[PDB]
Amino acid sequence: VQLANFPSLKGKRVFITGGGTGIGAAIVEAFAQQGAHVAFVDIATEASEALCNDIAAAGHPKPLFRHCDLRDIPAFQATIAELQGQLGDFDVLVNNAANDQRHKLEEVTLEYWNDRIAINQRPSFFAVQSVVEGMKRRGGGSIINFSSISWHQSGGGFPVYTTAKASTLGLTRGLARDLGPHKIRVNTVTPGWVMTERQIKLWLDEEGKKAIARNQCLQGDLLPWHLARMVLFLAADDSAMCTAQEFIVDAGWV
Amino acid sequence: VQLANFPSLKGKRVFITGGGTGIGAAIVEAFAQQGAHVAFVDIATEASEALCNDIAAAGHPKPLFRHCDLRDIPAFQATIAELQGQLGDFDVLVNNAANDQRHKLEEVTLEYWNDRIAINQRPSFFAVQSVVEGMKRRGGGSIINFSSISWHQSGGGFPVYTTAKASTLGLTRGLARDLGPHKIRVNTVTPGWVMTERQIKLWLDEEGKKAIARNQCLQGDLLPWHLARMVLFLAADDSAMCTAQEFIVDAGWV
Amino acid sequence: VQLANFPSLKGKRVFITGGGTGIGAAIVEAFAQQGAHVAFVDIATEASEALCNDIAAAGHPKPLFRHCDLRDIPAFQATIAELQGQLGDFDVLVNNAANDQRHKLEEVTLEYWNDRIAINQRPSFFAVQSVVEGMKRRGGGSIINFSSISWHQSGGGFPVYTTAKASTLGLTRGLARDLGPHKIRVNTVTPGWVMTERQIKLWLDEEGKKAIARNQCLQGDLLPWHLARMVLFLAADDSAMCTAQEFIVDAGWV
Amino acid sequence: VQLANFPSLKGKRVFITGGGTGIGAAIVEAFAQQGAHVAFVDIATEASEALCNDIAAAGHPKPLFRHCDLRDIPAFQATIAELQGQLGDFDVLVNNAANDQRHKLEEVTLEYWNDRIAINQRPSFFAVQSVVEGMKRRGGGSIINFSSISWHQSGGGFPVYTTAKASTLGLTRGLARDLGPHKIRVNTVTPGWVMTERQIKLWLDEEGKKAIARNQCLQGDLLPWHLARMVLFLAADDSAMCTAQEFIVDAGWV
Ligand SMILES: NC(=O)c1ccc[n+]([C@@H]2O[C@H](COP(=O)([O-])OP(=O)(O)OC[C@H]3O[C@@H](n4cnc5c(N)ncnc54)[C@H](O)[C@@H]3O)[C@@H](O)[C@H]2O)c1
Ligand SMILES: NC(=O)c1ccc[n+]([C@@H]2O[C@H](COP(=O)([O-])OP(=O)(O)OC[C@H]3O[C@@H](n4cnc5c(N)ncnc54)[C@H](O)[C@@H]3O)[C@@H](O)[C@H]2O)c1
Ligand SMILES: NC(=O)c1ccc[n+]([C@@H]2O[C@H](COP(=O)([O-])OP(=O)(O)OC[C@H]3O[C@@H](n4cnc5c(N)ncnc54)[C@H](O)[C@@H]3O)[C@@H](O)[C@H]2O)c1
Ligand SMILES: NC(=O)c1ccc[n+]([C@@H]2O[C@H](COP(=O)([O-])OP(=O)(O)OC[C@H]3O[C@@H](n4cnc5c(N)ncnc54)[C@H](O)[C@@H]3O)[C@@H](O)[C@H]2O)c1
Repeated sequence: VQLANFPSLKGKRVFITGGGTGIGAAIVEAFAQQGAHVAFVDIATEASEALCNDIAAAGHPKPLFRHCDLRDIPAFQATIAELQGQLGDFDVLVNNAANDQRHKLEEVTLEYWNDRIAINQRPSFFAVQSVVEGMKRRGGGSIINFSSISWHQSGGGFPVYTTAKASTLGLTRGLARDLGPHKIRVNTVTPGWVMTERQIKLWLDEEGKKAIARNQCLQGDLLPWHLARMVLFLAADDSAMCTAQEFIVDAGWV
Repeated sequence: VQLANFPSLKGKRVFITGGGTGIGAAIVEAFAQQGAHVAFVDIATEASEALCNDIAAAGHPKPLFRHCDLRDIPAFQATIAELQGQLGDFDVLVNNAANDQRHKLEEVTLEYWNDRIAINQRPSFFAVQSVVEGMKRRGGGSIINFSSISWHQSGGGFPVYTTAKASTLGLTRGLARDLGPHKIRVNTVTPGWVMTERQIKLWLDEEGKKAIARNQCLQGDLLPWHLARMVLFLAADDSAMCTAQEFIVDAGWV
Repeated sequence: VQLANFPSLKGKRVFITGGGTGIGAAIVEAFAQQGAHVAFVDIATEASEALCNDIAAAGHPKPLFRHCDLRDIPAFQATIAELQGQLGDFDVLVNNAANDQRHKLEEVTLEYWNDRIAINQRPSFFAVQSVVEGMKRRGGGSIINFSSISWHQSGGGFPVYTTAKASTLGLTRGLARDLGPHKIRVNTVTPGWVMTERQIKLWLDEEGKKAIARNQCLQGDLLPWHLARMVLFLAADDSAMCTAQEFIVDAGWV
Repeated sequence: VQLANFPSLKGKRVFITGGGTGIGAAIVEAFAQQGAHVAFVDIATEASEALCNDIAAAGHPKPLFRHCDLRDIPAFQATIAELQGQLGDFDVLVNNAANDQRHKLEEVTLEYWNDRIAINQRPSFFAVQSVVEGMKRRGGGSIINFSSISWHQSGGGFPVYTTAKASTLGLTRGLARDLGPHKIRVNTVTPGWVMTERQIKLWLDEEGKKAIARNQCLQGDLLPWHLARMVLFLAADDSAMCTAQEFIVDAGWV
């Protein structure tokens, strides 16, 4: 396949949450292949360091990895500030990190609910807070926040996850209004059922394969690279007047 | 005006969050006028006790008020269990309580963000957890969760509020799937700009009046009673096959 | 099983398209049970006459039936004017009629496309045109336009039908703005897969029964009366500040 | 100002309706700049011939223009077949043509309604019918159908136009399901208020300039080229698993 080049992304400073594995890793790789200067946080140290080495080996700018638990807001904001000290002000923020662990209403404790929101919802807000003054100094920027088809499909088996994934649309739309005067675009990206290693290992069974075939309009695997292309579009000059909106990349499910 | 009677609501046990003032108080009154046995929590003791006395004086079943800060999940769940001991299992849950205090991205602390979610998002989940076993014993039930046009309009000036208000759609839709086998309906109600005393006192100015007139299709005040009628419909047998959906009562704004 | 009474509907003048069978017949019955004065058009003469006699035998105001092919706009507008001569100005319009005949892209002729639009889309516009001056004289009114979950599902096998069913949202929303100054409300009602006799006999098989069970959150038949209750609500004073919006009655499918 | 290159578009055969002026002309230019072989229809002969000469003078493959009134389905389908004879099977279809003439409910005749639908709705269906067998032979393709924020805004003053613009979503979603097995993607593109020459000269006044400033989150003109970039993305291999969805390019209005 012959994929796009976005000359406007060369030299841009890009910060990604959860960039070590899964969709995050495809977004890190896609931006580095455009010549962007990427930084990302993850807790998966071995996979993250290997990804950075592989991208450099392929001829692209080595992404800057920092180990950071996104549940620790002070450590996360300190990490973003330290990376801004290395790369300069960020142009692009990608709020990708999540965790889709299943859970039942009747078993969720206060502590578990809090932890689900600390992983899936809170980091996005503090990431925006950490990058906006630099984006104003750079004359604008683009923020991409990840939702999920899970809440669109009324998906069962993880109601705190659906809650957090729907919340992304309110974060996007409130911020689009607040930040638009500074030429900062804020959009939602909503994947379908993406065949990452995690999805194949934990959640995909024969019944899940039959649900994909019934519900997708296009047959075949939705893959991390499909999502990465939409994020590159939304970060590039090509999308300069897109804001507040939801971009669904789902092979026709919802 | 000559408003509906819903014979199916007579004798039903109804729990409402934030029922002492504003839209909550109109929902308490509307259910009591149908002959339902209402219970509600609020922190506004004087207004809440006065509301209960006024409804009894008007000839209806006296609602049971309990003072409870919804930020304290253990106290809130204990309160629901104590009220179930008085009225029996609940048939209807209305997740109404919120707080729309304005705030700027750049000024939000970790503690403030946590408190916004503790008021606007977390109580709804634990309210559902507290009532579902009783609704199964009653052979079904109806859960009504409040969103807001704020996130639909990309409203500025309160991004944690828009985040929490969008999150309601994911709580509704994940739970509709999980609880539907038990004949428990779960729907979202989304008010427009409702002229409560709070809205008139804090947020309404000449510019806000001009925004209402430009954006509403129907001129005039959207009022608490308009929202109460939609909640009664969604709790009554008349709506027995509505679930997962959003009901917007907004005079045509969004 | 104890359904609502809407005192505001007693004596109201109600016009319904396609009121002789299916969901339309349930709407005609539901309005007559509230004491409204109903008129409706259909091509199904024997079923329509039988329904009017059954309603009269149940003790309600006998609906006025007129045979009319909605494809004939002049005849249809003349029929509405003649019924306005009998009942007075209409308060409520329900645009219900449709025909969901399946068809394949590659087989649709120009004449077939035009006929599909003549049945499914064009009548609604001219129904509104015919009732609006009377609604202005009555001091307002309520218009209910039927969509379908078909377009929300990306339903295959009838692309001109999905086209016409999505078009309802644009009719509703353009007219909500144009008619709101006259206190005329305009809303969309979107049924799920309603077990009318026609749906069961034309389109239902064992696979369809499995699709209903997988996709509905609430098990059991979505029935004409469920849709009728939503239309009563939207026509009654209880919904006086609902306009422009979509009300989905689908047991949680979409 | 350094816009993307999509190598997958070089040599692709692209058919555009209404490609002579406005957004259509920007789409024609953008595809030709990528090295695609473009054909388009319009009624604006002098503007269309000029555009083809300007594109040729810029060094790109010269688009093929044919004069055709899209209201004449047989003539339109014959024109597509003749252009397929010149370029080969089409890979990409862009259903862009429309006409937003204002009109009032009370003044619309049967003939005017039919003409509005003949211009704004019917051509898209027959364009798909004319290109699909070639797209199957090419092993897939991409269809882009234009909606409008007008229906999302509940825009007044043109109810047949809002009807036709909402109808696009049902055309897109029914066909995404029917054509997905052939690897044909079908998506909706929904512009905001795009500052074409026609919009500025017909519809813009000082009030409209204030409405744009209040409603857009990003200040400044939404331009034809912004829409063109979204259409390129949806036609390129980068969007190979996008189907059934709406892509809104509106500077944050709706
Ligand atoms: N994969 C899908 O099918 C799918 C579907 C819809 C939505 N999404 C969304 O796409 C985005 C990416 O999804 P994914 O499937 O790649 O997820 P994933 O769980 O596979 O990967 C998330 C990444 O974030 C990291 N991460 C998790 N918790 C962390 C923490 N506390 N601190 C730091 N890093 C942490 C993980 O280590 C991992 O590298 C998410 O927002 C997800 O909700 C994915
Ligand atoms: N009023 C509007 O214009 C509007 C618009 C859209 C959405 N809504 C939604 O409608 C619902 C009700 O809104 P409202 O305008 O009546 O709100 P409000 O702020 O006027 O009333 C909320 C009620 O909840 C109570 N409450 C707040 N914090 C509490 C806490 N910690 N513990 C216990 N009780 C607490 C308050 O005392 C009050 O009685 C909310 O979900 C709101 O987001 C309202
Ligand atoms: N039944 C469902 O599952 C379902 C699903 C979603 C949407 N809907 C919508 O609900 C509405 C009612 O659906 P239904 O299932 O009762 O439809 P139906 O086809 O069973 O009944 C439509 C009625 O309109 C009449 N009608 C059809 N063509 C006519 C014409 N040319 N002139 C006059 N009358 C004519 C029919 O005779 C019939 O009584 C429609 O708008 C439909 O699109 C229904
Ligand atoms: N411009 C906007 O603000 C805006 C807003 C939202 C949606 N849109 C949509 O974007 C698309 C393009 O809009 P636009 O503003 O460039 O429209 P436009 O009216 O300026 O241009 C449409 C083009 O189609 C051609 N056309 C019209 N009727 C024709 C016919 N009978 N036969 C052949 N060609 C015909 C015109 O000559 C013209 O070149 C449309 O689908 C429109 O509905 C535009």
